Amino acid sequence: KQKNSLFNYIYSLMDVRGKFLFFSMLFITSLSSIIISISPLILAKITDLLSGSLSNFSYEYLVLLACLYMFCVISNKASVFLFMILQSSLRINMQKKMSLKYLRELYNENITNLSKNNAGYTTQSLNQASNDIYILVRNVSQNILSPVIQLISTIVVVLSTKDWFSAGVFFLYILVFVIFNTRLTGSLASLRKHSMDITLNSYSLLSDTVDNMIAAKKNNALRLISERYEDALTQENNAQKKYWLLSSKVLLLNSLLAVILFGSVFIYNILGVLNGVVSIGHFIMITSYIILLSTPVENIGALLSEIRQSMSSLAGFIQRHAENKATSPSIPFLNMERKLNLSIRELSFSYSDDKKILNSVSLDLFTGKMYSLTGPSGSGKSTLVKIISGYYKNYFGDIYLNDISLRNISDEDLNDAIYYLTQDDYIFMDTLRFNLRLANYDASENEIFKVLKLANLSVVNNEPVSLDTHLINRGNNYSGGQKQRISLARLFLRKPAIIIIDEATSALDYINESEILSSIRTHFPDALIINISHRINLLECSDCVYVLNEGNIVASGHFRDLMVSNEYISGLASVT
Amino acid sequence: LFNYIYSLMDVRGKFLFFSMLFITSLSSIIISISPLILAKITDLLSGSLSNFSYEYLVLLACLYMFCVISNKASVFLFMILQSSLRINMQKKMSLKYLRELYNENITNLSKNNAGYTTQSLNQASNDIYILVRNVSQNILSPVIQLISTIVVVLSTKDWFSAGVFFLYILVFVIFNTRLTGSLASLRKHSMDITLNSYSLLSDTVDNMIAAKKNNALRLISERYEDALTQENNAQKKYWLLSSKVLLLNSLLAVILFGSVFIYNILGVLNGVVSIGHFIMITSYIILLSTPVENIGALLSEIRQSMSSLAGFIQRHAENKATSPSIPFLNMERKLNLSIRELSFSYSDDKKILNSVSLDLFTGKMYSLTGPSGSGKSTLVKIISGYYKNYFGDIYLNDISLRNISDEDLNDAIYYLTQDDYIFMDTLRFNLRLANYDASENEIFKVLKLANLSVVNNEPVSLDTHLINRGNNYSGGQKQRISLARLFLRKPAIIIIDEATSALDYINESEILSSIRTHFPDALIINISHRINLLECSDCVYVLNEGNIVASGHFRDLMVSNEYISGLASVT
Ligand SMILES: Nc1ncnc2c1ncn2[C@@H]1O[C@H](COP(=O)(O)OP(=O)(O)O)[C@@H](O)[C@H]1O
Ligand SMILES: Nc1ncnc2c1ncn2[C@@H]1O[C@H](COP(=O)(O)OP(=O)(O)O)[C@@H](O)[C@H]1O
Ligand code: VO4
Ligand code: VO4
Ligand SMILES: [Mg+2]
Ligand SMILES: [Mg+2]
Repeated sequence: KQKNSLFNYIYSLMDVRGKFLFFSMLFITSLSSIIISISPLILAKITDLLSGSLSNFSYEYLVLLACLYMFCVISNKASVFLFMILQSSLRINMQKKMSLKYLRELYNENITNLSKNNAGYTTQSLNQASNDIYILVRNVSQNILSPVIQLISTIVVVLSTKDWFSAGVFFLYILVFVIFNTRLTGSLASLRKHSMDITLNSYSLLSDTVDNMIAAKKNNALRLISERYEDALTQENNAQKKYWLLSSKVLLLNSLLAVILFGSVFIYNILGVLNGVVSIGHFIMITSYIILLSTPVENIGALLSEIRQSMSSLAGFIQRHAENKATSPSIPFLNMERKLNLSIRELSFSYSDDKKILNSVSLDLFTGKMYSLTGPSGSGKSTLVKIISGYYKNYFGDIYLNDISLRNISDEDLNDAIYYLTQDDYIFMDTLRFNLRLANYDASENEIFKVLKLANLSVVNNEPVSLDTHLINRGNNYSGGQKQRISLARLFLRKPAIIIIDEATSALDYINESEILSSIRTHFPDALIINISHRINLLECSDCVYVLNEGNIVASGHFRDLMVSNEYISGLASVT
Repeated sequence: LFNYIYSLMDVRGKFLFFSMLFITSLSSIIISISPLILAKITDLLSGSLSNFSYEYLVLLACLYMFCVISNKASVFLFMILQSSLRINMQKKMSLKYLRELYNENITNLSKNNAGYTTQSLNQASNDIYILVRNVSQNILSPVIQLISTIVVVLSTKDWFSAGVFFLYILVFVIFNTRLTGSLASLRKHSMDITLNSYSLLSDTVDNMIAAKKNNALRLISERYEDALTQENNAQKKYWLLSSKVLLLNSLLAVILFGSVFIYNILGVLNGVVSIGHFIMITSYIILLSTPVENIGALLSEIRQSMSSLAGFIQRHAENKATSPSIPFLNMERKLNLSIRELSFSYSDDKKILNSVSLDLFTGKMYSLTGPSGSGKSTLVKIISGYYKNYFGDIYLNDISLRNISDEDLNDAIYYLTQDDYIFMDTLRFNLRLANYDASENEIFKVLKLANLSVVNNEPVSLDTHLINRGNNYSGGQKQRISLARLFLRKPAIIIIDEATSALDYINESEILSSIRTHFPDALIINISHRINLLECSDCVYVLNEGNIVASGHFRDLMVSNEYISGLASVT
């Protein structure tokens, strides 16, 4: 069942030009194997015409025979060049469609599954899959019809000349070969998959070390860094050497079998020629078939290996990327209001197992009101707002948005209703314009520049900020606070009912922090605001404060009514 | 270039490479006898065919079979040795890259992402492979087969055949070398666009959550689709030139070798040329395709894999400037810092530090504050030796920073960065980054001082696996990993750049207390917008638009300076 889905996926990557290039590749490979299967007869016909005549034969017929053999050789080589030209054209063609399908498939994946592996890994995963497709496309377009044609004609013709020992041992070889190899193909595929997986692990570790180079440099940790890569490379080599040995043995054994079987057919026909039983023409024909048969035997060997091993390695890729189990019963086009109230009822959560992060969070929040959420680091403030922001779906309890449950809200609608300002910044390596267009695609040049003022990013170091400012990897082109302001400017282009600020202002100075937080409430008057902070001034300003401790909400109400009652907030309000 | 590829080969690597060259050379000698054996077989068919001439035909047929068998055994043996050599050279190449990346400057490292550096290694691996191959297979072997052909056809005194044969190799080597550079440039430019495309994929995948939550599939997809379109167009441009060269080389071969075939046909029809010679000539025409092809590869492949590999060495080894300083263990126990008229620019277009003049001393805690964009991080980064292109001077007990080895500087100073750098590995590995030789106890002791020995009423294991960017942990728990590192280190200067922002007042004060206790003589610079650290410091420094605008005690500054007055009023 998964075998059919695999080839349908490869077929789908081919547009109209792609389908033609693939069929042209199949046709040309098939046509040339018909033509080249004729050539050992031509050679035999040349041999007899000369043998046993003392220059007494049609010289015009020898020339016609020599020219037909040349046509065979020329057409077969033209076919090889034409196939490889079509092959590269089809690679180029299928490449783009393959790569976008991956990116679009990655976008539709859940946060939990995305977080599992780094960019180094996902980047080399595409690499392996692209190459795997390539191999499969080739093996199908070249090693299916062509070797069958050349092997059928060879047994048919050798059977026709009533040579039973030759056609017998010939058919015996293809039988012993196809059996022996298939009885060792899976064993190679498994050794190859396991190797390619270790290879992903190795690229994963390289990107992990390169992304945190600064840390390893500053701690003078070259030894620790180098050793864990050297270990990964050693796991890679050993996994590769294990494949190499099996591959080398199969090849040696297949070679020795060919030498024993085809060698006998050669000695048999030698003795047949020496005892006048077999003609020289026929001897040359059997000699010519033995030589010609190597390439279709090679193409079969390849197919049996390459098809099974690229199918296995490609199966594994489709698995860890399309395990789509979501299908949450969402309301079709249920547009959300200006004023939305949140209701969290007995919410429970665990990231893995073994540990519960949220005990039984019961909360009730309303439109146009600002709420503060605090507690020690490890309580689960981020976790709670992430669940509200639909990062995670396997939660116990219920979350409502004016009677409508989160479970019945589409991830697109939820993301339009709520805007989460993350603890960590996510700045795209692109223009400032691009980073802000992330919030709203259709935003005009003015709407974007207006938003810079609101985030206090219209002027940097008494100089006007350009929308074409190129932003380096992780936006380290900008200061900690300037990074936070990019993410803040995004909120102003969006139009949400709920606004979550998870320690999203921590890197800003008192002036900026207050001015932006002011502009937020001004621009979004009816917006419900959840604010996560460890600071009294951000807690003071709220309509109500919530204290989270080890998963459970331990205290509620006004900050002033809590700064003496609650153990945590009294600990914060220890500021002289 | 070839010295670099040679260096990647150990003893097993050098053997495998020479075995590959030998076997390729030996088989081309053997297969160059082949058309003469075919001639003798054609001679016998139209000649001697007595009992002895039948036995001579069989011994001849066996020699041709030996040629064909030995040539194929050689092909299989070469590919076995090639893969063995690939495996062999692979590890040595990859570590050289990592070690080369570690020794690069922060400014150059920041220039490209992981997606880019990862696929950069990929391209160079493949470029080495091609070069190793074209050298071990397409140099001696085609020369042997082309020399012997012209020698033998010259010997049978056929001038038109050996003439047009030599003419082809001459026209071929000329025509192709004329277009090789044009192909290499089109290929390099394509491979570079390919890096740009992998760079954009890793950039999008690393910031997927942002694009997902902003429902930005269209903007994200469009950007990649554009990059892929720049990739296809760069690839199609190479494809066409490649396809033209191949079709023109094919048409030239059909015209020149076709003539040699027609000439010898007419020679056979007019009794001028024997059938035995006619076969030997077509047998040489057929045989010559593979050495012509291997020269076609050698000419084109050696040049294009040298161009793209030249680029890779350029961007990963150019460091013409190197200050021959070297004063060793520049400091012991105690340290003082002296910044004199420090000025700095990142891209020279704008000045970040105007003329910072500061003086700091042992055992004293100092606070540095100012608006976001003033340059607090910039200044401490320069103190931490991130950048060396600065005007002015920085001293560390009379010794200038310029004369302090990056190793010694990193042992004297410990910078706790604004952003956290958690390795995807065990907690043990993340802390062993600070001190390799640290014992299980030294590491666990440090976990307590970091307030990380217990998470959610459970004791923290040193074998805790930490996901990509340490997102397996809370913002504050990430900061505590970086803080736990400091307690394994032994510095004279300790910089805390907003390194406790994600921590609550209880832990911030509790850890900051254990820092001062464990490092009593340590000079401490603290960058904070909060006051619970500014009030605690022996002196406060206010940075505004590059220049240090205010100094002294915090209390004496919330009277004098309006910024410090306004900040304290947040009570
Ligand atoms: N690596 C960099 N490349 C270019 N410009 C940078 C870089 N890092 C920071 N900047 C610029 O230098 C200014 C000062 O740097 P920084 O220390 O990060 O500011 P802050 O006072 O917020 O700590 C920033 O406002 C920013 O525009
Ligand atoms: N993505 C995650 N995967 C696994 N564990 C996590 C994740 N995020 C946080 N945790 C765990 O959950 C707890 C609290 O998480 P978090 O919401 O980030 O904390 P905080 O109270 O600082 O907001 C921690 O004890 C931490 O180990
Ligand atoms: O790990 V937290 O308390 O959001 O900073
Ligand atoms: O970018 V700074 O947060 O150190 O103001
Ligand atoms: Mg949090
Ligand atoms: Mg800073």
